[PDB]
Amino acid sequence: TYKITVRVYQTNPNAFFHPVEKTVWKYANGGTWTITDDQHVLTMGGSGTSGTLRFHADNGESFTATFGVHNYKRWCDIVTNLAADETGMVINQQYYSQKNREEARERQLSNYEVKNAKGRNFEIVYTEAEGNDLHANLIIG
Amino acid sequence: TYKITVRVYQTNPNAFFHPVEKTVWKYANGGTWTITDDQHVLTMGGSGTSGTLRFHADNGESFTATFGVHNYKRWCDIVTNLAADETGMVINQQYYSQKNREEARERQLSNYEVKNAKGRNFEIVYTEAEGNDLHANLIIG
Repeated sequence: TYKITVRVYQTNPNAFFHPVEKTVWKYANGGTWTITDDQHVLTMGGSGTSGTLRFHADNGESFTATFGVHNYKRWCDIVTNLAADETGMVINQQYYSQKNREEARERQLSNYEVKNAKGRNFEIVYTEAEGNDLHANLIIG
Repeated sequence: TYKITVRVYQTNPNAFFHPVEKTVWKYANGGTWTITDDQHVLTMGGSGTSGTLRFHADNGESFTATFGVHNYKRWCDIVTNLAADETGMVINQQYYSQKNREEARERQLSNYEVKNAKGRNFEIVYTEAEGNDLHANLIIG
């Protein structure tokens, strides 16, 4: 199995985000999201699956942060500017069907950042980026 | 908008279930799961969508509990005996594609129960069963 432990850092008091959805894709015997010590922990049955956290702020901003393992290496991606019909489960499945999302997954990124239309930055960085016990920060700007 | 507030009752010390996935279907402008006072609260943009909670016990048992609104009336359904590739996001989408699941949604039930293969009962009962502020108990046997 693979585990990814996520710590969320909110750095900007002009908004407050909280998780509103946590999904697990069906490959590699699936997996589970849990919480330990305020950390989001994704356990997966093997390489080749992922899980998505969707976050929402009361000002309307939202994004997905997806974490997984592709070909035995971690990957991540962030999607911002979500439409109301782009729920977390929609986004999570797209990584295994929609070519641009497949390509983002297959890049096996251990670090990625992107801005939304309002100019807020979002970053995922794996601080332990090797092996089966992976650790990442999700940093909201 | 519609809100469904879920209280989980565990009655049998031979197992301990905990939530491992929470999904929101894409219709009706989607929605959000949050937690308040240990209750799982699903807010939806309108009638016509739903969300799924998946629970797992360390003895291997697992199930989904899905809650939604169909033509302004609440509905619910439970699926047990989950295979590893039947994650919550898989099950949630089936209510809009797979005949037996669609029919369960269309029943617009205020209460539903089913047993798994090991004989454990699972029940949903809406204790506030009309209008836009809905409340349900999920009772695990």
